[PDB]
Amino acid sequence: HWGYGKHNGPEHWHKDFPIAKGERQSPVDIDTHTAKYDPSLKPLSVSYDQATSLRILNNGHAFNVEFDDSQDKAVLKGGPLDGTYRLIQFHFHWGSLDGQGSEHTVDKKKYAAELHLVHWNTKYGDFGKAVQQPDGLAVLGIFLKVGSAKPGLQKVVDVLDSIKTKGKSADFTNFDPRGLLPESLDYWTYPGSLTTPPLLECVTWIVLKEPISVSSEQVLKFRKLNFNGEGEPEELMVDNWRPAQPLKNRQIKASFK
Ligand SMILES: Cc1ncc([N+](=O)[O-])n1CCNS(N)(=O)=O
Ligand SMILES: [Zn+2]
Repeated sequence: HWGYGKHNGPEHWHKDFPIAKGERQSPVDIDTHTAKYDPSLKPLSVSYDQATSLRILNNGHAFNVEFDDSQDKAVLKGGPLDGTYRLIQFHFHWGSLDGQGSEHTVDKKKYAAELHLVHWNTKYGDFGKAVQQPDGLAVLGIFLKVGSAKPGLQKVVDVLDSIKTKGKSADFTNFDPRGLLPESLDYWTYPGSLTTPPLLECVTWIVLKEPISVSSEQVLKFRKLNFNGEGEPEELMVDNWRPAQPLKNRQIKASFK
């Protein structure tokens, strides 16, 4: 099946998922000088005060912290979005080294990791239906650089021991995603796709300009996870990022000057 190895990685995905070579694939390189300030972009509205996390899962390629999305409890609105998008889960993409790991790049610069908070458009009823729509998802991406520790990320780091391998999950209630946000909500936005198969072109990407800092110990813990299932040869979960794709006929807009 697909993965991030030499034999099933990003360069192989198009065989099972031809949309991999589509017109609006993600991630992309964000050329800061070419992105255009768009005064008509409304401020982003992140309302996570009532967020209800439920569980954390190692799915074989990343770990997802899942939320109750059966009601508007944690939503993203405003910015380039029309309507309300509900948070369903968040996960990360990281590298084997601090010099790589992010999916989006800024003027070709790669960050140590990238957090994706996935939200779906409530006008579509459920996530499964939303991904079949061009404006079905809104994914908030936040770059991670190594430096000082991120206090709000520690609870996630500490539970990873319990979901070391593919298929393992653990209760993960009362986690506050507001603790993973940088100070500024300035962002770049463009129409794109999921960065993992099925690579559906249903995402409005909102990538924050300001990265958050995590400690070397925190990211090191990410790199101890396994792509493999328990009782299988150990393959460390590292470099689970897709490289930048052709921008093609798209313009990246900036919410700031
Ligand atoms: C939203 C979604 N559908 C399928 C998967 N998956 O297979 O992991 N994801 C999560 C990773 N996709 S992403 N990077 O574009 O947010
Ligand atoms: Zn992702």
